[PDB]
Amino acid sequence: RKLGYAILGLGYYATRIIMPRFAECEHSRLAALVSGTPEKLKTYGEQYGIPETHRYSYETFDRIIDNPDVDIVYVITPNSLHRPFTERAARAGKHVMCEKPMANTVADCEAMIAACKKAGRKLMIGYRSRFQAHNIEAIKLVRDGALGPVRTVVTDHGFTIGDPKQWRLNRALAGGGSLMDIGIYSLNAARYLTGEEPVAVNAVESTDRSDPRFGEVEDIINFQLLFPSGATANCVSAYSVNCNRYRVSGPKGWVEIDPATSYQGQAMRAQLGGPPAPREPAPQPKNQFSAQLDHLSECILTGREPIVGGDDGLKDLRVIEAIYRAAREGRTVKL
Amino acid sequence: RKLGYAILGLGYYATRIIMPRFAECEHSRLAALVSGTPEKLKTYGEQYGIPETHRYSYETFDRIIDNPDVDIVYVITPNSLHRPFTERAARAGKHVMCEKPMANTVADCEAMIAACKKAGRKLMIGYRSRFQAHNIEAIKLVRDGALGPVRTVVTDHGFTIGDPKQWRLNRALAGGGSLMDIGIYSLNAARYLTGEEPVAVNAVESTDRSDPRFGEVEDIINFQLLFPSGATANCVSAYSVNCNRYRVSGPKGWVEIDPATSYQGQAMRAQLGGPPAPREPAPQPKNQFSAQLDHLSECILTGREPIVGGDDGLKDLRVIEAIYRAAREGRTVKL
Ligand SMILES: NC(=O)C1=CN([C@@H]2O[C@H](COP(=O)(O)OP(=O)(O)OC[C@H]3O[C@@H](n4cnc5c(N)ncnc54)[C@H](OP(=O)(O)O)[C@@H]3O)[C@@H](O)[C@H]2O)C=CC1
Ligand SMILES: NC(=O)C1=CN([C@@H]2O[C@H](COP(=O)(O)OP(=O)(O)OC[C@H]3O[C@@H](n4cnc5c(N)ncnc54)[C@H](OP(=O)(O)O)[C@@H]3O)[C@@H](O)[C@H]2O)C=CC1
Ligand SMILES: OC[C@H]1O[C@@H](O)[C@H](O)[C@@H](O)[C@@H]1O
Ligand SMILES: OC[C@H]1O[C@@H](O)[C@H](O)[C@@H](O)[C@@H]1O
Ligand SMILES: OC[C@H]1O[C@@H](O)[C@H](O)[C@@H](O)[C@@H]1O
Repeated sequence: RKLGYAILGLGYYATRIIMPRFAECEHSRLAALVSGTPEKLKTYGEQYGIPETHRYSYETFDRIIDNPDVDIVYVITPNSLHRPFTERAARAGKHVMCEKPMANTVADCEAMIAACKKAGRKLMIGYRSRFQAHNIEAIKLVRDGALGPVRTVVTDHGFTIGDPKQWRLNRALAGGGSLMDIGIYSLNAARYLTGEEPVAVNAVESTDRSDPRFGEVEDIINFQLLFPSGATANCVSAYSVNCNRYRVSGPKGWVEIDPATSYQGQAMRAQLGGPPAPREPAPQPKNQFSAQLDHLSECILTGREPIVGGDDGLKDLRVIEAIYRAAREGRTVKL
Repeated sequence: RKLGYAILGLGYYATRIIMPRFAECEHSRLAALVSGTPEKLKTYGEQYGIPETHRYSYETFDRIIDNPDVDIVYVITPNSLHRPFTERAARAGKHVMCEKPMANTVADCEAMIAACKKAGRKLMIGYRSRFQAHNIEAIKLVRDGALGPVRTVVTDHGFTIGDPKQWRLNRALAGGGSLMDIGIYSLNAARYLTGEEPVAVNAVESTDRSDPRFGEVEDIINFQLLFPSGATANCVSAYSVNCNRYRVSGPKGWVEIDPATSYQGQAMRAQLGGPPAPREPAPQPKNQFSAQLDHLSECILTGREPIVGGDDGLKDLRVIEAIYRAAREGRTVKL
């Protein structure tokens, strides 16, 4: 049994990364395309064998309610559009995969969750790293007690963003700067490595407003998290440096991945009672993208809840709001 | 042409690390011993060929003023004793090398600086990393513009401390916990990699007071620094995990060392234009310890100021006070 995906928003991630990876799925198939660019519907419709009956504009998208080949809509648009397309998908009776960050605000996340609940449909956020072999290995090491209690998580995510005109640098479409786009990986990792939710947050922002990229959103916003167990995290979020890594440490040792949450190329090193050494993770059945797609499908087929549901996305936005507030107010924000 | 060192406080660092390294010095020699343990004066005096005329107790130390073979006193005691022995050394007409952290407080550092200034004698703090090959190379890459402007410094220093009864875990002798002893390397590195002084500080403390080690001083205190250029630093200080590293990053690339500030074994990796790759630093004539020793001697011989004078030690204590305050008050402390 394969559930049918409609891919909505035929941009870079949709077309270069996600759509080719239906090849390795076991419970998912590409069934429909939704785009605001007619030429893309032609181009990708022809490449992927999607008939014209299964091609939608944003104007005709609500008609997808009458298409039984579509079980799931995967929303891969700028951040500010996640909420309205998720709600429309839910009202069309479809389950929803929504890219990160879930939405611009806590309230918007709550609205999305309510819409999917009202529709009796599932909602999953695209945290692909939870399906990635090295990340799974790190999480398991922590849970097995190989490090002892988690004491520190040090995680850096950033890239040198380019074109100042792109939607990521536009507040109305992005909802925020580096934290919304790439820093969220540092936050999400601190949460899944500790398995906890933070109770206190510090942050410092640094943005050169004379830079043509940064008239509207932030460049650097680094943050600290404290967790109930006493675990701590130091996190970097940046649009002016390249980094992608984390190290989690406890009294018995530590494990790190660098790059950690990239599309490929993960490398893990660990220090666990002996010397620091490369560590190969247990093999996964398929790549993180196909695994992410199949997870939602399998949840629907078995009546289970996604491991990264709307609530996970909401929990991130809750902390993101606190990070922005901590930097704005120059004080520790309690959660 | 060698200046005479009196080593004061014949503990681990003095006897196992420093004293053997006079061997590679070009302008420094071991001339005297000062100790509160008679057996050590005998043991090390005989081992290093130091005559009884050049052996002092803490009670007879002030007599060192009449010993023309002694040019410099190197104070290698618990932190709370740095100030009185430095002042006594200064009043005995000797130049002073003092171990980090300089003293317990800003006020104590100011007193030490004033005592050496009054005596017309030089004061240097034992920041050996400034003479270590990989560290010099990282500073050079930054200075030469290899990274572009510094945007982030991420640095972690910690070790799993053991015996609860040792002076480092006693507030009266240590002046504080991990930040005084090992976290100061994170701070000092953030300062010499940026070449700047911080203007804002955040901090989070995490200490289990039920742990036998941590009845009096702190375990983890992580901190954030903002610098005037816009550069940022995320720093870890810990007594319950092992770490020793930094990465400094700018728009053009980054460079890291892990271990960064160990006695030996430094390894550098850099990302400059292409994938991260190993980098061998420019070679140094002498190891970091001998180089540190000779630096003070050479400054005295040439009438120049140490690159790590008392004001460097003071600048660290100023930030350390801010870090402790930021963690206590849960707010960004301005400097
Ligand atoms: N999990 C991951 O690893 C990644 C997740 N993402 C997430 O995917 C989403 C899209 O990112 P990416 O694909 O990089 O962005 P792109 O700009 O490359 O594609 C965005 C697409 O959204 C559609 N769109 C609809 N309305 C607008 C609008 N007003 N302005 C611009 N585009 C619009 C367009 O598709 P059409 O022309 O068909 O309308 C556009 O091509 C973001 O939420 C991002 O966070 C991105 C990269 C990686
Ligand atoms: N730069 C570096 O890499 C390092 C710097 N250090 C610094 O060196 C100093 C000492 O560290 P370490 O050598 O590890 O400490 P140790 O405990 O090994 O040596 C401390 C010595 O100081 C003397 N001393 C004087 N008064 C006291 C006292 N009241 N209680 C205990 N000892 C006393 C003793 O020597 P005696 O018996 O001769 O009186 C004792 O052996 C500290 O300031 C530390 O920060 C330490 C390690 C590395
Ligand atoms: O892996 C890095 C990628 O992560 C994505 O979630 C971000 O949206 C992209 O901007 C980034 O390039
Ligand atoms: O990191 C190596 C050493 O650095 C010193 O400055 C600290 O005092 C020691 O406690 C530590 O072992
Ligand atoms: O790491 C730098 C060091 O490498 C050593 O192998 C060389 O002998 C030293 O001359 C040099 O300073």
